[PDB]
Amino acid sequence: DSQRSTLVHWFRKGLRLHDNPALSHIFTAANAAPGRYFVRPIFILDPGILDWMQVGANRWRFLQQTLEDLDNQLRKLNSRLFVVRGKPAEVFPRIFKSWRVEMLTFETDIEPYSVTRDAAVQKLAKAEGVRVETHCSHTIYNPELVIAKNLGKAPITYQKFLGIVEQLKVPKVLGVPEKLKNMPTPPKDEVEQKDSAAYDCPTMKQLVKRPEELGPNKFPGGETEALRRMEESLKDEIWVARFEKPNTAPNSLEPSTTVLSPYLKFGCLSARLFNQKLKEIIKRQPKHSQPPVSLIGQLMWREFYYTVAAAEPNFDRMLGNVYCMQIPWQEHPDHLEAWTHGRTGYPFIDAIMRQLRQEGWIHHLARHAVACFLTRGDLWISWEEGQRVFEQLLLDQDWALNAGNWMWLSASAFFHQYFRVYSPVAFGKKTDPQGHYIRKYVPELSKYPAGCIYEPWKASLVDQRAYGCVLGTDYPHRIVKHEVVHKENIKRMGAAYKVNREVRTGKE
DNA sequence: ACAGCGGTCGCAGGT
DNA sequence: TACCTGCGACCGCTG
Ligand SMILES: Cc1cc2nc3c(=O)[nH]c(=O)nc-3n(C[C@H](O)[C@H](O)[C@H](O)COP(=O)(O)OP(=O)(O)OC[C@H]3O[C@@H](n4cnc5c(N)ncnc54)[C@H](O)[C@@H]3O)c2cc1C
Repeated sequence: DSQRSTLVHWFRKGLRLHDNPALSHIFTAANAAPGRYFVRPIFILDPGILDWMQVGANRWRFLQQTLEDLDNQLRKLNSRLFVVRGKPAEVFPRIFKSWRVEMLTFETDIEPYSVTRDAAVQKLAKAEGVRVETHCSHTIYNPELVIAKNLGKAPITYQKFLGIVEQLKVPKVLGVPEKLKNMPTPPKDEVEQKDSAAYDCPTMKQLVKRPEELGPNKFPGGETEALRRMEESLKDEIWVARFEKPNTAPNSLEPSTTVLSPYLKFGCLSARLFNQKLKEIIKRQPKHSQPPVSLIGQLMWREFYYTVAAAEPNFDRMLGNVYCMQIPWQEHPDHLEAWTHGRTGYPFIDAIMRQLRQEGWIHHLARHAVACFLTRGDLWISWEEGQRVFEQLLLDQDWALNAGNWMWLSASAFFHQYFRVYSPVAFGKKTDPQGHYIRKYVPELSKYPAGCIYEPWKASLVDQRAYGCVLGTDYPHRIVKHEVVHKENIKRMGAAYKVNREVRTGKE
């Protein structure tokens, strides 16, 4: 066994055992030749990034929990997880040599950083004689294949995208890999010999530098929770079958949607498995919704954005971004700060920004409200600033999804009906007329009657005192006047669209 | 050509 | 309940 070669699976996304072709392939190969190989399933953790402010504490905790679950599940297959601290550039040269790696597998990703990181790894592997097998299992459809089927271009409308993907085959969804047979623990490398726990899963203390930023642990990380949560969602087949996104509440105290996004983002849940389960249900339920508003339709939106994103490295910026309207957003530092911390003076907006910071998830339409307010609706601040804040706070932060939906909300791409503007006062009332959600997340306003809790500036000073919260003292004065600025911004939007039109027809 | 259709998720005021 | 209309006058696709 001093002569064994090592098979490595590199986890980045795809933090699950189920439906993981890259992982299954390694386990299958090991069991094929019994005394031949050692198996190392690894996650590479750069210990310097633990302070990167672009990752908030709630998301670190989710990753910590996820790695622990992944180690637990691997232990059942007579394996374990190896969390190797460092950067791939230095880690791979060392372990290819140390472990005598024969093969390396991972799930592909389309993000710019990942494309260049993986090309580097492929380059090293090729030069060092390591075979590399990659798999597209993060999405149901391979963006490269969609773009190729569409003659070299990513489809820019959803219905056209659907028309392409129904021409594509959907791969088989796999189970969990097989238990390893006759597999002693690998020999310690030089790092392990110095410290036996060198590759153990990180503790909370090691991942979470700022525990004071942690909120209630409403969505625990890992594949186990992912499947449990999915199964609980799929249980009411009528709800599943009749689901229409636009009719779900943004302010219900309990989520009106699945809340599978963080699990889909990390790959704790396979999108292909979830797609498969939904199809089985739709087949059973004669009365059901269809894309774009159906539950399957939502998975297809995820697929849609991954595809437009895969063709555009600047997807997360305005400048140099092929899809994006060039719009003269403004710098408004004080306003940005107030929006970021849920101190705009609009209680609905503030409640949402507060839930997001505290819990790491807010409903899609709650994201609409704050994203509209920040950009074209009210503050006239760049969607890129909003994206930055969401990136920090969201458990489900997803490069492609965040960028795509921020462009949609700001009417920069995909959505163009800018005359439709969410009211920070009116929008939430439809689903929460008593303002329970505001009372919860903005407790200072909790005694305000429903008749002015969405618009506290309507309360006289004697009323404010009776409610125990005086504006400008206990809660902020509204930063801008929606009824004025949104009308001026609609005009700004039309003006920018016109400039973009000229430029287009001008390139001809 | 260039107008007409459809477009995941607007508001306010109708009935 | 769950539509309907005016507001002003978007885009991408289609033929
Ligand atoms: C400004 C803005 C920023 C966003 N940033 C992210 C993000 O960083 N990461 C992320 O996962 N979602 C993002 N979303 C999309 C959407 O709001 C979330 O995916 C959804 O709220 C997740 O909740 P759920 O799992 O209950 O969704 P469900 O309605 O139960 O849908 C199931 C799954 O379908 C996918 N899905 C649903 N809606 C969308 C959508 N609009 N776009 C793409 N996929 C979707 C998600 O994977 C979701 O988990 C953003 C939306 C907006 C408006």
